[PDB]
Amino acid sequence: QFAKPEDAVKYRQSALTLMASHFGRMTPVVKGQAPYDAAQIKANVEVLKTLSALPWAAFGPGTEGGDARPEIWSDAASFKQKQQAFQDNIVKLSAAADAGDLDKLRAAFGDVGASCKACHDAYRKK
Amino acid sequence: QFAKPEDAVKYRQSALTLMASHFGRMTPVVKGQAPYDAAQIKANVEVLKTLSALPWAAFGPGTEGGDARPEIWSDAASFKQKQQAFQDNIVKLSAAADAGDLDKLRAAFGDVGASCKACHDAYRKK
Ligand code: HEC
Ligand code: HEC
Repeated sequence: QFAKPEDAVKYRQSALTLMASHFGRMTPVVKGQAPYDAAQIKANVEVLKTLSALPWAAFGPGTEGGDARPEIWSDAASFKQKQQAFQDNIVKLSAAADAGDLDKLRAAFGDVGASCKACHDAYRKK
Repeated sequence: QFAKPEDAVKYRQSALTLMASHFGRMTPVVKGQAPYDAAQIKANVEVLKTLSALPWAAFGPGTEGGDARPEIWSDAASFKQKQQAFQDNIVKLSAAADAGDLDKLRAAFGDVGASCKACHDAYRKK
């Protein structure tokens, strides 16, 4: 759905802005600095789940640009792995939010953060 | 969830990038230039429905900036109307996509476009 490589870049940086907001806005709740309302978090995590599947389809062949390292494309199986791993971690977050269990949520949340960071360390330009 | 006014602006332009892509990518299908696969459109419209509720929460008080006219805030009831109208039009698109009826989809799609444009004409800076 992208007329030019720039349009895919702009889409994926857009989608990652939204995902980072929907994940990071929960930080105060995971830390106990903000109140935990199960319904409110369940809802926000559903939003995050839909957003978390969107960036990956905007690294199609020929969308080099942005801060994406070229190795996303020369090692596509490994990049595919990292994103499936991250998406599985979002499943576990969903399950914790759907269970309304804050301890489970905080552990899920740390696993999700580690997997964001694992991918950036291999595939996002310093 | 926004530390500064700029963060809300950046979030809402992000969310509208995504919504414009998920709506506009259907244009060739509504026109008959691309094939109509009901399941594929049903899915994309679900994505669009979640995305279409996201921008509105990022025009909270104090997030002036971007190409948002100040009248979004001095006339908040009317702006609220326009967005509820637009979101209702996305419900009708959903219903057409869920029914797998292309004629209904094309009509829904035109109604959705008109309501995007109606709001821009009143509240988006030329
Ligand atoms: C690969 C499997 C990744 C996973 C998992 C996550 N991110 Fe990511 N991120 C990735 C790339 C290749 C890039 C660069 C994209 C480009 O073309 O520039 C990024 C970028 C970001 C950014 C900055 C983007 C911008 O606005 O230009 C942010 C804020 C970001 N990523 C956040 C983020 C979060 C919160 C994640 C888990 C919840 C996450 N990323 C996972 C690759 C990957
Ligand atoms: C108000 C009720 C709106 C509705 C309905 C739609 N849009 Fe919108 N749009 C609105 C505003 C106030 C703004 C400016 C936001 C800012 O702070 O700059 C916009 C902007 C856009 C943009 C350009 C954004 C950018 O990347 O900076 C686009 C591409 C856009 N809007 C598309 C769009 C579509 C496709 C809509 C219906 C599907 C739609 N908008 C509805 C206000 C409103």
